[PDB]
Amino acid sequence: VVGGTEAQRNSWPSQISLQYRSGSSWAHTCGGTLIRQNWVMTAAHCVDRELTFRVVVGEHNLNQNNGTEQYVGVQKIVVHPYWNTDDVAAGYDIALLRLAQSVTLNSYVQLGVLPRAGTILANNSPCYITGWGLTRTNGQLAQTLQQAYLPTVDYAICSSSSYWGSTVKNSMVCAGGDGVRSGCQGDSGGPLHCLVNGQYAVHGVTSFVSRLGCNVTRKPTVFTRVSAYISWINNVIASN
Ligand SMILES: [Ca+2]
Repeated sequence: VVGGTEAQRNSWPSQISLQYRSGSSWAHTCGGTLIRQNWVMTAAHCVDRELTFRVVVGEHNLNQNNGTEQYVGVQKIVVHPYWNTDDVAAGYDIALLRLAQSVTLNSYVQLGVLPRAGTILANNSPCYITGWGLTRTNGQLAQTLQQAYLPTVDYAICSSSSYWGSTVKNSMVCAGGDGVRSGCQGDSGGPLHCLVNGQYAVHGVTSFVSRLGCNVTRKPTVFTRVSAYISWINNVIASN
């Protein structure tokens, strides 16, 4: 997250860190959202490569033991069947990971609230992006979880020629673009928490930003719109 600030200790309890084994150690690669004790929601492009993954819940500082973490392996990976690694712009950037074991819910670990199917947010709706991603274009990962206010940009404005044009589809959500704050590499797969009726719900899964950079004016971070996949998500967790 570029232009963000350190989130309070475990203040976004559904946020997870997706990591892969690098020889004899582990490295953070993407974010994700705990939606069931044994299911995590993330981006399909985070799990396209055949590596060994593990999920860390209750995480805050990636480089030190905070005494709140739970480390668990990944048993099954279910990518949306229409996902195309070579066309992220085509959408369908979403995947569900069945964990090898159910984590224990507590003060630091809780389930993320999903929106009702078909829910679209009004322009400039209040949302926050969280993640351990790059704190600057071509920079380095954040050691502690970061957060940044990132209001939405409706489809009409976001799909116009002044912003993303036709690269963005209605199955996506745009947020940010103030040229200062945004998602960045490493935040992918993470949540976009939006305030709806007094409650924070995960309306997006971080998908992509501009090739030119992370924080680019009129180039909002683009997220997979969760509300468009509710039926898919339920069908997966009901038959797996
Ligand atoms: Ca830690």
